[PDB]
Amino acid sequence: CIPRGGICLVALSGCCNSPGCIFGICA
Repeated sequence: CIPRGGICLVALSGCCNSPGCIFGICA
């Protein structure tokens, strides 16, 4: 669980809510 702009596709796989996950930021 993390907010928007906290990496989710570059290192992580998922966040807290509405996370598109891009390169270098979660959503």
